[PDB]
Amino acid sequence: DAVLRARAEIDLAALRANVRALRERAPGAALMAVVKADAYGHGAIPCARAAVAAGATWLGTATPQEALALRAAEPGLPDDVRIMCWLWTPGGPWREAVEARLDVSVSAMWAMEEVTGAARAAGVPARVQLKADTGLGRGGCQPGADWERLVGAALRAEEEGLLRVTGLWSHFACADEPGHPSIAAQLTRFREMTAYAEQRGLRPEVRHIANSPATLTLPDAHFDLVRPGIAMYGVSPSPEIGTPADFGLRPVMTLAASLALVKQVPGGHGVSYGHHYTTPGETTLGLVPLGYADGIPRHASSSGPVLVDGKWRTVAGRIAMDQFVVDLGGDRPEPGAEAVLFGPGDRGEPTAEDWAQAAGTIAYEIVTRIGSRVPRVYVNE
Amino acid sequence: RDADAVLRARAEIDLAALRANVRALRERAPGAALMAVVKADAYGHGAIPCARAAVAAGATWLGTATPQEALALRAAEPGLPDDVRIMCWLWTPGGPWREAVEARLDVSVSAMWAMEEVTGAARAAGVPARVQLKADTGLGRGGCQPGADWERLVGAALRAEEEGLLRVTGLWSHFACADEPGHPSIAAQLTRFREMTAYAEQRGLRPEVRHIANSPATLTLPDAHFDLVRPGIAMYGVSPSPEIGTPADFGLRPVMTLAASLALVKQVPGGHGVSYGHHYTTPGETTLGLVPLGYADGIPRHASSSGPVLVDGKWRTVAGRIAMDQFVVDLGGDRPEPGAEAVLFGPGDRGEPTAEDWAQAAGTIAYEIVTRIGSRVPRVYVNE
Ligand SMILES: *Cc1c(COP(=O)(O)O)cnc(C)c1O
Ligand SMILES: *Cc1c(COP(=O)(O)O)cnc(C)c1O
Ligand SMILES: [Cl-]
Ligand SMILES: [Cl-]
Repeated sequence: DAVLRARAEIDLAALRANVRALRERAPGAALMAVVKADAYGHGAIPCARAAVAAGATWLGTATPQEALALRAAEPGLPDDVRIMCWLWTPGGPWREAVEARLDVSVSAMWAMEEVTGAARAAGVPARVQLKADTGLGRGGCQPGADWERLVGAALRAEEEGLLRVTGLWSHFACADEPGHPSIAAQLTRFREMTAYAEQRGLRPEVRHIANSPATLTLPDAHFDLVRPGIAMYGVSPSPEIGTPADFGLRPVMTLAASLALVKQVPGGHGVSYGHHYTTPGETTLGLVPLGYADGIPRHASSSGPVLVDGKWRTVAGRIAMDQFVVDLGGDRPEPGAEAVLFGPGDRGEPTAEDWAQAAGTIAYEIVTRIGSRVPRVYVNE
Repeated sequence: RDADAVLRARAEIDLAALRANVRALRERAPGAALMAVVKADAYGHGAIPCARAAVAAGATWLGTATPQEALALRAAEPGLPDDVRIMCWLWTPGGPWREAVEARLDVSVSAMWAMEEVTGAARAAGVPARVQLKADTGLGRGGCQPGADWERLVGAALRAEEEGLLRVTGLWSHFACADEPGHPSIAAQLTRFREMTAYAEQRGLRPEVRHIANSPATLTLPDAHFDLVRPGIAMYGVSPSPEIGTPADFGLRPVMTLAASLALVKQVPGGHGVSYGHHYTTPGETTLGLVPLGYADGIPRHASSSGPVLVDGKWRTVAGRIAMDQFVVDLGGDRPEPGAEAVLFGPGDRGEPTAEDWAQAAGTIAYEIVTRIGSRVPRVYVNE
């Protein structure tokens, strides 16, 4: 019913194909299926099921709310599966997390005190992962005095039987630019900081630093576990890394819509807000009923590609809240016709990366921000 | 329980400001009814709550894009007044035209396929349709072109009225350049709206309302008001354009405040990079604040290195790239406690940035800033 306007087709078979492709590239490691941000706009639970089915033994989320929803899923995901969440703030539901058997990242002393406190109240121990700041400079614990202290506080919490440090981990800043100096720097600092913590008595199940581009291009970086997010959704972290086809990967999301309106307009007739496109001669206009409220970026005004009626069209002028227009040369498809904004590539459609370029951003943002008003349709469940 | 997800971040929706705005707007358009446009989840502010507030303060029409949005308004519990008019315009073939006619929605029709589908549905349902013909005055998006197409649509509508299947309750259009005051096209569209409406009345159509006015029109063009105004963005207290003015210039107060709690405050040496691609490196020794919102939450990635955030009493600006769930600010050397409030935007009166300030940092319009705040950011409603 709502699918008639537009839809995001989520091909869960492609997803499973990707997870397998990725388990091949990282043969000596477990794979985490990162399903944060509603599985990058693809649907958290469905994608998480598919990714376990195909060999993911860890799930990854940002917020603890996301991770708890995975654990509350009906039907249940395997209870034996590990679920990690990293984005915590003071007063967060640390108790509910320890009870639900989540792996929780800790990168700072306030969090260590809060998680330890919660393990006491709950009675059962915590699974904690220390985040090390290797150079990224976002979240993460800085080396030297802060790391010393956190490693130590973790060691005491292990003594007292309140938690076991199940991992040591970090994140790359520039892995998507292959052979950039910082990659090697962060990597040897990850080895120093991990070595230090093991040398002082911590015994983790897993070390991990690898995001998608790392996983694809740096076998040194794999360690016990990989976190290829975007690559699991079949999209390349960077055109410098390669196409999805280069790594045996197939895009999972196809974004399509039905033409609301096909109409003939004379020449010198403006199109959309600010009249930033006026028709060159007499022509036809197609109304695609998706706009920036649906996550069609407004930066892709005048540039965004759409396959309509067998040819690539491009957005004519500005993108509105709910709609945009394409110039159809003089072609006259029936209203209701399919307008495919992006997909895998094999039916002549543009890809998510093509929209990333039109909008001056990364493909990550294109898929993740597809609006909740666009219903998701799941195929090959 | 849900008082747990607010700790990371929240969008505070001040429904009293919204009611203040709907009144300010009814004042600017004294000879007209006001439609509260609550499309796109009330521009990211929450459709139903805002719709209630807007009715409370004098809106006698509600406006949506999709028929799904409008049907949800009609299904609201507790109910909105049954006497209130709800219009929806963004239709595609095979859409739920029957459910719309039954639910007593005003439906836009701008094309012959739709006229046939809506008429067909009125037959099946047995009760007549309320239809609004959309006229293409110059915008060139979804209306009916003048001349041969308008002639035909007006005529098909007239026949449908004869047969008792629908009554054309409105004739309407939309401005392309009203946000740029005195642009030539405004006057052009407006006189073509008068020609096309005159034509349809002259041929026997008798509408309840003519309307063309969006927010900027409503604020700057009393000629444009006609029977009804559709000020969307202005109702949420944000100015359609800095060229039109500030919200304060029109007695309007922004409804959404977007705030978050610092996840991390930490000291880093100089020459230490920040975020993806190392597009900010620290000038000397300094402090970094982690704000736990990213582009998945609708913090535009175009506002990398530029986005303003009030933290600890001073405006900070985004340090380098915005990630999926987080960004960093350079805090000089200040050391606020983690859990401290980071206000990204609001009304302006506590020293915060506004939605327009983010629009500029990201190279876009404020409309996009508020509308695309993610569903993973819980909304908190105050003064309901
Ligand atoms: C976002 C994220 C990932 C996956 O993202 P890619 O860049 O697609 O690999 C992995 N790990 C962490 C900690 C993240 O925050
Ligand atoms: C978007 C929209 C509006 C509101 O425009 P503002 O500039 O936000 O006031 C009004 N009417 C229709 C038909 C719309 O699509
Ligand atoms: Cl980090
Ligand atoms: Cl139009």
